[PDB]
Amino acid sequence: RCELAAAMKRHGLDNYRGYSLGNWVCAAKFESNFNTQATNRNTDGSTDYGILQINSRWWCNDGRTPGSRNLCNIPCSALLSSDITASVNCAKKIVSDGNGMNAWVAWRNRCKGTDVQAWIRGCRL
Amino acid sequence: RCELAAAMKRHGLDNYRGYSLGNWVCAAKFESNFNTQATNRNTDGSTDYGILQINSRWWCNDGRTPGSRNLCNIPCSALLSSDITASVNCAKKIVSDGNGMNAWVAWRNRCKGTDVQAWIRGCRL
Amino acid sequence: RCELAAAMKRHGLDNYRGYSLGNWVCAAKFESNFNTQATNRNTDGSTDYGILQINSRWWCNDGRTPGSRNLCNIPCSALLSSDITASVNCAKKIVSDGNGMNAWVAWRNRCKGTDVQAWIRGCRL
Amino acid sequence: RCELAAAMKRHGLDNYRGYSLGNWVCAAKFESNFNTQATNRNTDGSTDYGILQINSRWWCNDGRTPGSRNLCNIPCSALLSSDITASVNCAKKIVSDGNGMNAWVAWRNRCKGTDVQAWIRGCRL
Amino acid sequence: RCELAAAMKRHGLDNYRGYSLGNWVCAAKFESNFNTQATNRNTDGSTDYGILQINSRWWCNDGRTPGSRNLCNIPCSALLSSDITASVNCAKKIVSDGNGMNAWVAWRNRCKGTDVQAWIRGCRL
Amino acid sequence: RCELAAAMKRHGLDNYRGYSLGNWVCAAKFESNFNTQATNRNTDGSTDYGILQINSRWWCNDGRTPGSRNLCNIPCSALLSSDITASVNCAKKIVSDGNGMNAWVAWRNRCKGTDVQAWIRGCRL
Repeated sequence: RCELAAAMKRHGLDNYRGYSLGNWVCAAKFESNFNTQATNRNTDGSTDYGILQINSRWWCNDGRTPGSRNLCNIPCSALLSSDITASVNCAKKIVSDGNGMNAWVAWRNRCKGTDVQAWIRGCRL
Repeated sequence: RCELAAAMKRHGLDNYRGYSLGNWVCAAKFESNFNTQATNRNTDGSTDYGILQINSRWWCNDGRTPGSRNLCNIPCSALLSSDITASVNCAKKIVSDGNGMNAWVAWRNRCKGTDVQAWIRGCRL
Repeated sequence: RCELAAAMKRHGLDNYRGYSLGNWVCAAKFESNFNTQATNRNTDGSTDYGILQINSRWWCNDGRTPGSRNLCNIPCSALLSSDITASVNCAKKIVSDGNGMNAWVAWRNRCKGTDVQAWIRGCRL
Repeated sequence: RCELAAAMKRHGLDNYRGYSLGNWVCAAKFESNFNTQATNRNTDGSTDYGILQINSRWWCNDGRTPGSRNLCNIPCSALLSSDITASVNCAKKIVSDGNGMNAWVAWRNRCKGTDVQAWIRGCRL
Repeated sequence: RCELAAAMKRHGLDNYRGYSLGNWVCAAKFESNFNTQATNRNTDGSTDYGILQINSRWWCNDGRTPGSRNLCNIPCSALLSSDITASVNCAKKIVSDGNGMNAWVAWRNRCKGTDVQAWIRGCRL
Repeated sequence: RCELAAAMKRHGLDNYRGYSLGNWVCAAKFESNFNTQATNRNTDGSTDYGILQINSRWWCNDGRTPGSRNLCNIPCSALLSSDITASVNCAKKIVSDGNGMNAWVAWRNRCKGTDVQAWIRGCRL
C-alpha cells in the first residue's frame, strides 16, 4: 500500500482605503513617495492638508545685471527628481569619454516567489 | 503500508487606511518618503497639516550685479531628489574619462521568497 | 507501517491607519523618512501640524555686487536629498578619471525568506 | 411799509434694515414685541438664531386617570397673548352682571402733531 | 417800517439696523419686549443666539391619578402675556357683579407734539 | 423801524444697531424687557448667548395621586407676564362685587412736547 497527497490554499491581501504591496521577492530599484492616506471629517470649519507647502513670493529668480559677461545661472534644477545622469550642466566646453559612469548595468537573477516540493523515492509495491 | 502528505495555508495582510508592504525578500535600492497617514476630526475650527512647510518671502534668488564677469550661480539645486550622478555642474570646462564613477552595477541574485520540502527516500513496500 | 506529514499556516500583518513592512530578508539600501502617523481631534480651536516648518523671510539669496569678477555661488544645494555622486559642483575646470568613485557595485546574494524541510531516509517496509 | 413771511421745511426718517416709528403724539395702547433686527455673516459654520426656543419633549399634557369624576384641566392657556377679558374659564356655573369689568372705555382726545402760528395785529399803513 | 418772519427746519431720525421711536408725546400703555438687535460674524464655528431658551424634557404636565374626584388643574397659564382680566379661572361656581374691576377707563387728553408762536401786537405804520 | 424774527432747526437721533427712543414727554405705563444688543465675532469656536436659560428636565409637573379628592393644582402660572387682574384663580366658589379693584382709570393730561413763543406788544411806528 502506497498513499500520498499535496495541498495548498492561497488568498491575497485585503486593502481598505490604503496602499499595499504584498510580497515582492527579488526587486531592484524601488521608489515610492507621497502615497498618502487620510481621513478627514470636517464640521463647521476649514481643513488644509498638504505634505509640501512652499509659500515663496520671490523664489529662485535672478536680479537685474546690465552689461554682464559670461554668466552661468541654474536655479531650482533637479527638484523632486530621480536618475539625472550627467545632466543639466551649466558649462561652455564638455568632453566625456571612457568605459565609466555606468548606471544599473549587467545583473543576473534567479528568483522564485514560492516553492513547494514532495519527494517520494521508492515504495516498490 | 506507506502513507504521506503535505499541506500549506497562506493569507495576505489586512490594511485599513494604511501603508503596508508585507515581506520583500532580496530587495536592492528602496526609497520611501512622505507616505503619510492621518485621521482628522475637526469641529468648529481650522486644522492645517503638512510635513514640509517653507514660508520664505525671498528664497534663493540673486541680487543686482551690473557690469559683472564670469559668474557661476546655482541656487536650490538637487532639492528633494535621488540619484543625481555627475549632474547639474556649474563650470566652464568639463573633462570626464575612465572606468570609474559606476552606480549599482553587476549584481548576482539567487533568492527564494518561501521554500517547503518533503523528502522520502525508501519505504520499499 | 510508515506514516508522515508536513503542515504550515501563514497570515500577513494587520495594519490600522499605520505604516508597516513585515519581514524583509536580505535588503540593501533602504531609505524611509517623513512617513508620519497622526490622529487629530480638534473642537473649537486651530491645530497646525508639520515636521519641517521653516519661516525664513530672507533665506539663501545673494546681495548686490556691481562690477564683480569670477564668482562662485551655490546656495541651498542638495537639500533633503539622497545619492548626489560628484554632482552640482561650482568650478571652472573639471578633470575626472580612473577606476574609482564607485557606488553600490558588484554584489552577490543568496537569500531565502523562509525554509521548511522534512528529511526521511529509510523506512524500508 | 409792512413786510412779513412764514417758512417750514420737513423731511421724514431714514431707515436702513431697521424698525422705526418717528413721532406719535397722543397714542393709547401700543404693543410691540419680537420686532427683531439681525445681521449674520456665516462662513464655514452653523448659526442658529431665535428669541424663544422651547425644547420640551413632554410639555403641558395630562396623564392617565381611569374612572375619574368632575375634572377641570386647562394647560398652556393665554400663551403669548393680549386682551383676554373674562375668557377661557374652567368652571361648571358662570353668572356675570353689572356695570363693571370695563376695558378702555369713554376717552376724550384733543391732539395736534405740530402747530405753527404767525400773529400780526396792526401795521395800519 | 415793520418787517417780520418765522422759520422752522425739521428732519427725522437716522436708523441703521436698529429699533428706534423718536418722540412720543402723551402716550398711555406702551409695551415692548424682545425687540432684539444683533450682529454675528461666524467663521469656522457654531453660534447659538436666544433670549429665552427652556430645555425641559418634562415641563408642566400632570401625572396618573386613577379614581380621582373634583380636580382643578391649570398648568402654564398666562405665559408671556398681557391684559388677562378676570380670565382663565379654575372653579365650579363664578358670580361677578358691580361697578368695579375697570381697566383703562375714562381718560382726557390735551396734547401737542410741537408748538411755535410769533406774537406781534401793534406796529401801527 | 420795527424788525423781528423766529428760527428753529431740529434733527432726530442717529441709531446704529441699537435700541433708542428719544424724548417721550408725558408717558404712562411703559414696559420694555429683553430688547438686547449684541455683537459676536466667533472664529474657530462655539458661542451660546441667552438671557434666560432654564435647563429643567422635570419642571413644574404633578405626581401620581390615585384615589384623590378636591385637588387644586396651578403650576407655572403668570410666567413672564404683565397685567393679570383677578385672573387664573384655583377655587370652587367665586363672588366679586363693588366699586373696587380698578386699574389705570380716569386720568387727565395736558402735555406739550416742545413750546416756542415770541411776544411783541407795541412798537407803534
